[PDB]
Amino acid sequence: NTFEDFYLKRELLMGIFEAGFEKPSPIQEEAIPVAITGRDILARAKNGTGKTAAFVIPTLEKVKPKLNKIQALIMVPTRELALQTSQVVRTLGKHCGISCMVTTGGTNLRDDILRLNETVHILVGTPGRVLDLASRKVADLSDCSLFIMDEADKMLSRDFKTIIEQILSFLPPTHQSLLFSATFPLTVKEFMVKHLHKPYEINLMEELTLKGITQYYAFVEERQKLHCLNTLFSKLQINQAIIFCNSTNRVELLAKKITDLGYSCYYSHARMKQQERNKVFHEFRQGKVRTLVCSDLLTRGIDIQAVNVVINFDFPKTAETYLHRIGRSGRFGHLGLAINLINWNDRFNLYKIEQELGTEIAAIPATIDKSLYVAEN
Repeated sequence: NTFEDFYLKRELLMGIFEAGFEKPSPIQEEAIPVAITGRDILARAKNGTGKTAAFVIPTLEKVKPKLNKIQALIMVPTRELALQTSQVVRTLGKHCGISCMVTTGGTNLRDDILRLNETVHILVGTPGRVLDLASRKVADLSDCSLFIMDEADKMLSRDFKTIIEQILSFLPPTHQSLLFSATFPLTVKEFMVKHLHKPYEINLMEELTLKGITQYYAFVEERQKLHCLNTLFSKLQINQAIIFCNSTNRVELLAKKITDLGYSCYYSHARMKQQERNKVFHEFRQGKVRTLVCSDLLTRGIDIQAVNVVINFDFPKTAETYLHRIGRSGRFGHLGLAINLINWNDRFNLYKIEQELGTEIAAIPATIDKSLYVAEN
């Protein structure tokens, strides 16, 4: 339940806890052990899920302060992401005795060259600039056995992909590569096959499945939504449930209302600090409460096994969002229930999402068969 579990350097744990980090995000929890193993990683990651610390923590663990060489290279497409990355490195690694340098475009090349006169353990930078410094022989990447790409798709388009390959020529032939990307077009997939060794893959499916999820809709007006939900919860045999709303404020308001009715729940939304969201994920997965009200998931689709009922309190506008809410990546035998609260204004999107996803969302029956969503799990 804590970063202490990962058996990390005392000094690294100090920086983690002093930075207000406590419980890892799903991507951090999965990626950290894998990176410590020495595996290559290819990970679909979205923003606001703590992907930066997922690679920075293993980097700080592996890097040896006593060796006066660049041991990790973190590639990023923009200066803004370089600065966000170095902030995490210097915060989490406050007590580690490790030195980080940023090198990007839109800065004085001269100042980066003289900085390299002094010790750099972790180099964070953009393709053009990093290649520039490597080719001039100012940045010595001969011991740089850890290679990281953050937003790999942006740096693996046709006008950047050759630059990345040229940078890899300066690394030791044997290196670990951790790549994180939101999308996986042809050029990205080609690079991965060529330049990763049997990578551990996180969330790479591409299209979530609705198989085993029986989907219904209850026609309601806005004022009925709470009472419809209340009625359903009194009748359904819920293990755990997740309820989606379309705004962070509606998340909070609904959570308050059901709490007042006496339902055990947490809420989680995108305006919360990352670390507060991680806390909810862990305690909800532990089964400390029955219900999670949220605006979205930290994970890609629900992967809490005990959730057998999912409610769209507000119906989404697009098929993409519907699928991300109701679809899943693994456990293909799983059976669950999804109920959509549909007002008059959702009528078009209802038909549109059914069509685009090639799925059925039938009118909710008076009684729902338990075989559709209750197992001996």
